[PDB]
Amino acid sequence: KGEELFTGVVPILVELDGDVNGHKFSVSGEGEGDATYGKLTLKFICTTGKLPVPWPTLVTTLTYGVQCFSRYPDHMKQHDFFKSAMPEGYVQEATISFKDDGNYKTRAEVKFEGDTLVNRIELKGIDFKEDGNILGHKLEYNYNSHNVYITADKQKNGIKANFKIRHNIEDGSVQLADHYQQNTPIGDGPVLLPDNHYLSTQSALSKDPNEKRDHMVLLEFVTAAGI
Repeated sequence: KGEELFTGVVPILVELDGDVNGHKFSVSGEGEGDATYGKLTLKFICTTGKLPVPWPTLVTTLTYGVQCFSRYPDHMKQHDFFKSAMPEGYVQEATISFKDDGNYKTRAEVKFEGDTLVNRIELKGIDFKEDGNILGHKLEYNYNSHNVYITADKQKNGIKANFKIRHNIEDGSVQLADHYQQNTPIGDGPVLLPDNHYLSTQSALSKDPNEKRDHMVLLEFVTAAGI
């Protein structure tokens, strides 16, 4: 059973390759997750130089693959798809539509590489406005608390996730970002197909005072609820 691999602290590696309106970039993430408390401590670094998009627009993409660290209460343990697909893992597909702007289409794979949870991501962003909230860097360096609504897809032997992200613009306004996530297992083994529920997410963004590269330090708490 996959949940037995998450009883303690597990090291995490996130590698992202992106392209938004022709602007190519790479992000490397390192940290750890402790599913017993739904705790994620991560540090993401843009290894290609300056990030052409604001850091908050990438939080869901960079934390999507680590939803296996969500704290599922004991009474909800039969509803944990994420941990059940482990060690073999799952393929991730997401479409992030920014209101009155472009979209991000992501393809990722999350699995165990030894005793390390790895998330390899490819991001493709198109039709973004030059002086928009994204390419114009008009978004505040913060992240609002939200829910990730999960539904099962028995035909694909996986799950779906739907939620709205409201990014805070510097003028006090809001930039809506609708998310549609789809997860399909890599392995042939049995996975847990859940009833409708949600993941309550709280995220705190910060900077490392001694780090000179474009980066993002993240403290995140994810908890399953609804059942």
